[PDB]
Amino acid sequence: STGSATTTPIDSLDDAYITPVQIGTPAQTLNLDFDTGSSDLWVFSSETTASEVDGQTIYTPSKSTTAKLLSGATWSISYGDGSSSSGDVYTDTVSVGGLTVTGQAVESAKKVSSSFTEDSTIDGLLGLAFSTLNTVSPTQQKTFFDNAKASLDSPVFTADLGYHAPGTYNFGFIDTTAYTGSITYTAVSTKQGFWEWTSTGYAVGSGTFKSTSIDGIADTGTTLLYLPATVVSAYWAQVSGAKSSSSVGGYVFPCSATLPSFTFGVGSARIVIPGDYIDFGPISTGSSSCFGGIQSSAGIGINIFGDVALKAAFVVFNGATTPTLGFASK
Repeated sequence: STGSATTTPIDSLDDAYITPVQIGTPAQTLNLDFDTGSSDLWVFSSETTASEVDGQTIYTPSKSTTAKLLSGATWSISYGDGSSSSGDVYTDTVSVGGLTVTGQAVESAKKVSSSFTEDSTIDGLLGLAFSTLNTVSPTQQKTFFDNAKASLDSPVFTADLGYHAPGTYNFGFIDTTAYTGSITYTAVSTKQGFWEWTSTGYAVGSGTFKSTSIDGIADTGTTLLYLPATVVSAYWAQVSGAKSSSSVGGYVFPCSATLPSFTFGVGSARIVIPGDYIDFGPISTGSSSCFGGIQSSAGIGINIFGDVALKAAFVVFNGATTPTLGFASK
């Protein structure tokens, strides 16, 4: 089997991407944030505290003939941005772009933090990291990909995120028309439950490539590119007027400046992030100060190849017995 679904930016800045997902019988379609940095499929629901729902589409298990309470199961998650949610668990039929899993754990939110409430466009998350990070207790549950894997033509999914445009998540096949050149594959460590890999270095604009190992995660659920402070400083030093603002909480730059590209290494290959991808617009409406899309990972404790980086590539998440990551230009 295979599946193919279009993923759409939630706003004009590509702050996140939503993908339609069918849950239950008859289908209830929710727009979920596909997140390769976490491993819970959770949704706004009929059980979510009313004051914490503000425009989202909810899953109502009682209206699904295939929904079954996973008795005694609870879940609770906190994300790197300080957001959180928690609740109980059902199993139900879940389909993504034609690909169907029966008995998928669908984690029903009883509580969500303000960040989620305030984002009317995201109805929940669909985690695509390794199932070892799944928070369901007492019995850890498998991700949608893990459950689908054996049925897939090939045990892979791919992320092809658009710049200010829709893109595609595919399951079970590699669309050879979707990228240029070849796909370069690189080793993955699953020891922390992430799609963790080591970039071979970087360049800033037309500058010479610096060979240096950068360990980080491929995370579709994180907006920006978070790299070591040395790397980030070298980038913004090439932008006139750029500075790190403690009050804003990262690097900002005058919107009149031109941003250089940023290149990162995948083995001997190179992915180029165009300068425009690194512009996340005014810090506040009407401001001439713009927020940068490359920020320091210092104090996160891990480097994150988020959407800024990933949307410059066609990315293969290979869930073969020994997982790997593939990157191609497009």
